Amino acid sequence: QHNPNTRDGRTAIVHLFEWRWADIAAECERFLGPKGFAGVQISPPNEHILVSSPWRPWWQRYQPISYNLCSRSGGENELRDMITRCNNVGVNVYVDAVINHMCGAGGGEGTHSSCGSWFNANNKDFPSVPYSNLDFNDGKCKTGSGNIENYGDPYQVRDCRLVGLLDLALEKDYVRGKVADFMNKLIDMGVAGFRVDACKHMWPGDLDNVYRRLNNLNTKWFPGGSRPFIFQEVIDLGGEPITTGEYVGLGRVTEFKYGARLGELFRKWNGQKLSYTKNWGEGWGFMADGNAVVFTDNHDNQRGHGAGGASILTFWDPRLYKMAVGYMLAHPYGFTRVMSSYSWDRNFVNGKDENDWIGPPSNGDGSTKPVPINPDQTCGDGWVCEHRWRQIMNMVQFRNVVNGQPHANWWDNGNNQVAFGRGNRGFIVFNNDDWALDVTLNTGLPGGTYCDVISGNKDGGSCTGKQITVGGDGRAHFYINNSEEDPFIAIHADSKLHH
Ligand SMILES: [Ca+2]
Ligand SMILES: [Cl-]
Repeated sequence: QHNPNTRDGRTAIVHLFEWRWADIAAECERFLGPKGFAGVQISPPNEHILVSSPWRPWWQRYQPISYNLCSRSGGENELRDMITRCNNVGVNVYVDAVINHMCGAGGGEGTHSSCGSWFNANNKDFPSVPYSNLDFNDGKCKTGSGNIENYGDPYQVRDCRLVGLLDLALEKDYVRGKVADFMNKLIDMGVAGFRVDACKHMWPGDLDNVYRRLNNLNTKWFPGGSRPFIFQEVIDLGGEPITTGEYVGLGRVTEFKYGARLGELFRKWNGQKLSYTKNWGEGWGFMADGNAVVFTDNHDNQRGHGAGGASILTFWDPRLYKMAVGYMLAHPYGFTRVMSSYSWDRNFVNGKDENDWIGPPSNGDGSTKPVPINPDQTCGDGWVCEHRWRQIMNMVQFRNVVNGQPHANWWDNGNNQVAFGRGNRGFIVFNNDDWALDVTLNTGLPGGTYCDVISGNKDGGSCTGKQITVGGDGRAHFYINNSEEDPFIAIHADSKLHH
């Protein structure tokens, strides 16, 4: 279950946070397949509440109502059509699985649900599953409020309510059964794996019992004996009584130290310097490489009040962001996931974004808009589409090209200019200092003229952007002025030219 099940040598996945199924499938066919992406993570596809105050926030999709497959992104039929079209062009589908809980205790009752089901969160009644009062952890929690009040306490964190969300009693064979039927339903459709939401809050005991109930993947696209990929949301930045160690044997875990630490590096906070990152990865106390899923930001912390808070980097800070994501994609550590966000009117009041609840671009009526493609291959309507940025999609290719090659040929100027290679397949160079980068380096690469994929690509027998001359000895001179709008350069075997 640590195996991502990627095909065709592809190596990375995007979180198309909040996209409609119909949009994802189109994007699969037109872009993801062609451009070498290994797969998509999609927002929770189950039925969920519709919050009205505030108006239809992104976070409503993390308050399930039933396991019926109709959500903000689409219906069961759209869903199946997407998996299929994405699969047919080799892009896997990973599902965000919300199973720690149902909706909030004060969810009230009525038919305000993504399917228009009826339900009564006051009596803990969810007829569509069905679930009922006895399927919840109330008796097990001993907090005054019945919410998690202290994270120093490992029992609270599993058995109490996460900020008020009704905590499923996952020791119960009935509940374990229900959840698995859900995940199996998805797997049967051709889903490749899961991002299990909220894992810090469930017992590894209960998790294993579920994971063991899951079928092998659909042999329509996946070899026999393939298992669902599992990666788990656990936040651990040190000092936590709860560590990723407890989950790491059940499947992969999110390494939140990765983005947090990487952010303060390119920001240069607390006298952290890029040069320090030669032993980046396990060296830095990150978990074991084969257990890790790594990313710069996710939907939570890109709103500045999650793991890493202020130090996390987002499309809001393009220049640093591109370098950070490029670094991540070049480095061998972890299994990498690129963010794909939408924007919204940020409103900071005492350093908190009072608008961080805002959902995706959408028609009033709270249904989400499609994703329009601009002719120069970017996205309209408030969809950001970082995954479509030249400096990103090209590093996604870079990672495919160099896949497997060792970290090699490290260099640094003692400060915030560094470079490294991956085998003899690729070399990357960063300049995050306040003066120019100016050196000859052993790239470890075959001699020739390579195209800098950051500033463009190889097209025909020429470079659309910068280009770089590697001597037969593999030495190459780099000049990156700190003025440069993208102060880093990358080249690789597939960006080389004929003799
Ligand atoms: Ca729980
Ligand atoms: Cl995550």
